[PDB]
Amino acid sequence: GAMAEYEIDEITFHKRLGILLTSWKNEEDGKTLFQDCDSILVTVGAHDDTNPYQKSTALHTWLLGYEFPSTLILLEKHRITILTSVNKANMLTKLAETKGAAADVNILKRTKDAEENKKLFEKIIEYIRATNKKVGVFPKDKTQGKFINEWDSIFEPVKSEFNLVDASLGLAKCLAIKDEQELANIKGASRVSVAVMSKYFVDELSTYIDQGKKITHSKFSDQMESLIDNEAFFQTKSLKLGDIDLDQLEWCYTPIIQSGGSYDLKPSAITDDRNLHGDVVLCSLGFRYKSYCSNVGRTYLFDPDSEQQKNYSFLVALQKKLFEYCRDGAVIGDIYTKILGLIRAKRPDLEPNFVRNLGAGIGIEFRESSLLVNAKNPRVLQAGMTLNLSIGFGNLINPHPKNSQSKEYALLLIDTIQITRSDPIVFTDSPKAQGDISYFFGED
Repeated sequence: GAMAEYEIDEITFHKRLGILLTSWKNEEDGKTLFQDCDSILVTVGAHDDTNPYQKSTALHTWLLGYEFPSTLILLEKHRITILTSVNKANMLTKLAETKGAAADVNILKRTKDAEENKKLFEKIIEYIRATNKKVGVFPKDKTQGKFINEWDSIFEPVKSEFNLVDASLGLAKCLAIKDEQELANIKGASRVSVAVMSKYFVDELSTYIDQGKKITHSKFSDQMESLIDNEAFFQTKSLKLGDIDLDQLEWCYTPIIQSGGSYDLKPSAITDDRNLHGDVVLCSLGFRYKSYCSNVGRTYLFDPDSEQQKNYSFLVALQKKLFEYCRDGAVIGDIYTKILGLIRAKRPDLEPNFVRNLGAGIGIEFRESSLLVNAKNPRVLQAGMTLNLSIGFGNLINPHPKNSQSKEYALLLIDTIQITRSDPIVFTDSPKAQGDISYFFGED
């Protein structure tokens, strides 16, 4: 029931494994990003739809094309060992004698005998001892279950024999540069996001406000989210989505909706239970296509006043300059500082209101934290990277409000972009001029 077809792509597995190995075997990277490990240990437990974003599961998606629950990988420079169930293992078997192999492929099959299975785990420990005993791990990852429990039973008592180190960033560097298929996936996701936004959301939003509909943000948000189960919606032709495999579509997160003078410009914002107010309305939404993430976010103004329109137009102008700065060879922290600098030159008054970062990288993971766009990031943008770019202003105080009105507002723009050898590609682009996103009572 709902049994899928899996095409394990042996070519892409070795291409990508080799990218990883080349960097690990680089003296610099090996010392810096991989912290001088001789092995990388990666485990994935039972499926947990509670954290969809992990280095561990991203590794799976990147190497194998899919997440394999309850499996263990031990990467070595000369060999990759994957320990899984017989049925999963048989799928991976084709990786083991490809002519274009990047490494030895060592597949260990879990059976139905506890003791044998234990012997398999014990092999892993033995491989590690034969090394410098520095083991690369992804420390922020968390997993759980039966498989994991067995592994712990075996590893934890012998674990002090080893030196566990963070090789997180060596993977990050690999994942950061997207190939042609990956970019395609992210563009697809982006296309769905912006279509839902431009078409479903703005429609709902505008009629609600118009028709004085009393709806909570959470209600509305949940309404949006439930849209995914309505495939009729995605076949709407005006949505030029005809080429999207709807069965490979998911939400990145629960859409964030905000109004009525209470805002949170962090992607971790949870949509409250307060009623939608027709003043300044923020929306963030993103889809995940074939396991690649996207994000879009927009501001809508209802009967905005002059200073509100001015601030919103300045944000648009700022984001434009942001795109322009996002080019191959640019230092990330310079980009932030240059934007801050534009504020101080033209709208210094706005500086206390300015976001502390401008988002981060995006791909398999919703957030590639190595590519956090803040002042301190010394990393350099390269062609083929993808960014989930966020820019905005918070706690903007309304000067003169009659008391049927919100004291404060915020402004936000998010788009997903690809770094090129020139100007970036803004996959999630849509008209965002004040006139596009402004509504005036009486239908103006």
